[PDB]
Amino acid sequence: NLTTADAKKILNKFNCLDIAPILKPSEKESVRRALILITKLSDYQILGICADTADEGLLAMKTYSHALGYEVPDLPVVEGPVYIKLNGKNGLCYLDSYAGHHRGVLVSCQSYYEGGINEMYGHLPLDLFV
Ligand SMILES: [Cl-]
Repeated sequence: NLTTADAKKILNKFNCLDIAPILKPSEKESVRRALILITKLSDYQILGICADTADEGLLAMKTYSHALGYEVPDLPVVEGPVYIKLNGKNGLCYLDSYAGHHRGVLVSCQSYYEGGINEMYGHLPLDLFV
């Protein structure tokens, strides 16, 4: 069973990583469990997804949002690398053309109340929940 401090330690391994690593199967399981625990200790999450193609990005969006318990929409696509935002507080969701060099998912966990998590983690793997 995973403690909050353990979960944070796991996620903090990705602190300031611009490009998410390719993780082994059991590493992914640990990161999944850590992320799910931590997000229960926050009121909502905002996702920022950078991917080489719309398809990879949209797959990340659909799989993360499901594991986090969020409903999602169809976003129109663009050619080339993409950035996708999914705002869990106000429902904002969009896909843009992305000219940057990061890859993976940033998960901003926000809480209205002190004691709650107010941290951003990643970049975490696009395929973390695949
Ligand atoms: Cl970070």
